[PDB]
Amino acid sequence: MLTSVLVRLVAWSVRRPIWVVVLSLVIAALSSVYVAHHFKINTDISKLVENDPKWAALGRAIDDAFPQRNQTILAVVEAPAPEFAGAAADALAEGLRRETEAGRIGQVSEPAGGPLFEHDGLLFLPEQDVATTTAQLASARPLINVLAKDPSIAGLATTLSTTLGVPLQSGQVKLSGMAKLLSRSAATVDDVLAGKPAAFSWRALVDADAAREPARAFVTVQPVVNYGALKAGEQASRTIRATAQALKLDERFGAAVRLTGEQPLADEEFASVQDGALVNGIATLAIVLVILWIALRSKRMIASVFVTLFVGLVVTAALGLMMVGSLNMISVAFMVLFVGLGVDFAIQYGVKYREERHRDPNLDHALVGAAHAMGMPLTLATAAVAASFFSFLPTAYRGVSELGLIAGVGMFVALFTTLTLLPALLKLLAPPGFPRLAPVDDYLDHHRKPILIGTLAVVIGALPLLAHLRFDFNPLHLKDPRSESMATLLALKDSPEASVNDVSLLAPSLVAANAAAQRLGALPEVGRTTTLSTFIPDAQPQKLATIAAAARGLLPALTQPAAAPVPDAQRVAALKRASNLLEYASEDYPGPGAAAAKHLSESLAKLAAADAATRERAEHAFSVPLKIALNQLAMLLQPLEITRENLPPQIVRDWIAPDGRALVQISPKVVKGADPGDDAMLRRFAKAVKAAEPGAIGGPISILHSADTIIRAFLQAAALSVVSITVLLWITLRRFGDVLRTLVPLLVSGVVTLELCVLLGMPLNFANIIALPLMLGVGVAFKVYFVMAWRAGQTGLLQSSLTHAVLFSAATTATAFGSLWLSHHPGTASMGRLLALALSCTLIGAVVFQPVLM
Repeated sequence: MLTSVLVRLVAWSVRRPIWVVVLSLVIAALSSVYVAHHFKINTDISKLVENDPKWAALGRAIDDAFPQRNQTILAVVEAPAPEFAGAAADALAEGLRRETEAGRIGQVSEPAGGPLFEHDGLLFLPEQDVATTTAQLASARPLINVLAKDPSIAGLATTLSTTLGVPLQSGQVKLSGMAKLLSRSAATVDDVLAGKPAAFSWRALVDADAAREPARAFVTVQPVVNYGALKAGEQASRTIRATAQALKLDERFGAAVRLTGEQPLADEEFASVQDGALVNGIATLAIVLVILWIALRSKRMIASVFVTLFVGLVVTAALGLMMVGSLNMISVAFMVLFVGLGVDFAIQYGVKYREERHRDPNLDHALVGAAHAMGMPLTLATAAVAASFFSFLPTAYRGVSELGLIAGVGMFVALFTTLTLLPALLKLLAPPGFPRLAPVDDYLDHHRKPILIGTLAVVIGALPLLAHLRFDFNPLHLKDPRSESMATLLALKDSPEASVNDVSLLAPSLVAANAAAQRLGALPEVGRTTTLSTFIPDAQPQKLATIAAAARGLLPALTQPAAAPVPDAQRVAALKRASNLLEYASEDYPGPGAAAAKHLSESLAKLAAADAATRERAEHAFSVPLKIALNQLAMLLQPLEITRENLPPQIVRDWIAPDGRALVQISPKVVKGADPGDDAMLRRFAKAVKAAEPGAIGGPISILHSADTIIRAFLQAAALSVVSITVLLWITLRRFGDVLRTLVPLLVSGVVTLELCVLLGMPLNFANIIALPLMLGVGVAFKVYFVMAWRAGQTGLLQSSLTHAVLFSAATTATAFGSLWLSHHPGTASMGRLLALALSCTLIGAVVFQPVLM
């Protein structure tokens, strides 16, 4: 039988000398050589969830048709003013173009609008709005003339004083008509006095009020073609920041460049998972050391068990890397999982050898007897754990599949080690408790029996409170929101320029693509759909005629150059006269916004006191954006017509490049008050679009098929785990009464675990779904330990009981789960906390249900 075969194998290994130990040393050495030969850490996010051939048959079309989009990098510049943002964007674009021309990194693409888009930045609005804006600008011809001709801060103050003296007090213009401008200028001037980097905006006044304080301009670029052995993107991701810092945008424009995309997400994830490894390692080493010292007090044993743990670790790592050369950021937890789980066999053997020492005076006979004694329990625990881990193998989830393979092979290797190597190293180095717990020892075990009528009675009505659980169908949440790489994405949620929530759809032609865009816009929950045709303005002649009629009246008042700055003392006198006028106004002209007039008076009375260089700073912050905005309005006011034969090659290369006809990027409908911070409407949008047109796969919003796949895989894996564990128990406990005993409490404890997870409100996710079968196997192992431990009597678990070994194993597993909890990574922090809660509930569920285990 299994017991006889195993004791014969261990006794035949004993009949082999230290030869076994030196052979284990050589095998561990070559296994470590193989490990260091191929570590190969991978962090792919689309591999750990397999997809059916149908969705892959469209992902491959996405890849083959449009290569410059699946791996692109998006750069974001942030300036306190839109003009500075646009200037920084254009400078970064020309710099990256000069960088690419030499053949170092890929070509750049400017999404906010290319040369024709910037020259024609007025044809993309309805005729009414552009007509009103042009008429408004034409009405303001004298003011824009007297403003642009003297853009100096001194000249600006002078023209403000001259337009504040006679016009206001005349009776044609009220203070409140410009009080908004006055208050904004007062705030900017006060900021300049504070020395902080300030910037005034002239585009937020007359053109449009849709100018927010996080003024962002976006530029994208696809990474290097990877000529040789370059990392394919890291060089460019560094050169972007290098050229940005070299171009000196912090002072010339006062901005900040950011970078984001799947590649920097991967890099920051690599960094986050690697930095929280040394602390986790020292923590698990410390906890296993202290639990081994409290389990056994001897240097002749603890060292040997440490050697067994280390050799088990290295051999399981070698075999795992031999199976698959990747850890996928999820299977990397085996490094701590082995240390936290496989030490149970060693602790069990050590406690039983201590009991044998108390019993058997000899050491060889005591060791072989302790080996033959834990023959069936140890192997059954190993089988249960390995089955619970291998149940996830026939699923679509790849990450958990690899994790289960690694953990099962590691459990087999740990059994082999504890059986063969540990007794040899014991022979070669042949070597009460807690006298305090009496009060609870009296009356906390003798009330374990009515717990059956208390907890079961309070748990029945807890079934309706189980369905209040959500499921995170988007992996982006558990991606360390503290890093900038996705903090930029989180802040980008308001800007609709770069649509991170878009979907895609190909077509057999451009007209078919337009028809699909129309029939998908007919759905009341889509919003807007874009294609190559949407970059073609509708009515060219009328718009061009209106803008030409505005230009023929506005142009001659913009190109005229200014004069030179007068000396400084005259500027002080000008600001003094401006202060006097503004003070007289705010003192004898009270009304709605006279407080703004007093604020400007105070700002202009504190500005011109004794400082010199800060006034040049104020000039840099006032006149430069003014000239930028004026040049922009001048360029944008004499546009051309946009035709497909005149469209830039970059746009047509990004929308319909190949004979693989155009794609139609589709965004989700957004309404005021329903910001994209709501996953329910995104899921409904995805389902609606998928029902309308099936080929609309690829969008980060239509990733619900991944969640469906992983939930089906987890369901089938849990079913297979339960079936395998019960068939093992029944092939070992033939009369089904014992398997009912060993099982029913474990299912009850799993129900309790799910109920606690729903009460706390934490949802299950991609890497937080393995707790149920793992803890089921662990509890089954504990119950099959107990079915042999208390055979002599049902004594409480106090004062170094016969189950103190199992208690120490539980404590070690719990502390290892708590160490895996603190990992500075949500994808593992959630896993750790759920593992800890599951252990905490299933332990008492398998212990206090003693009438249903023996």
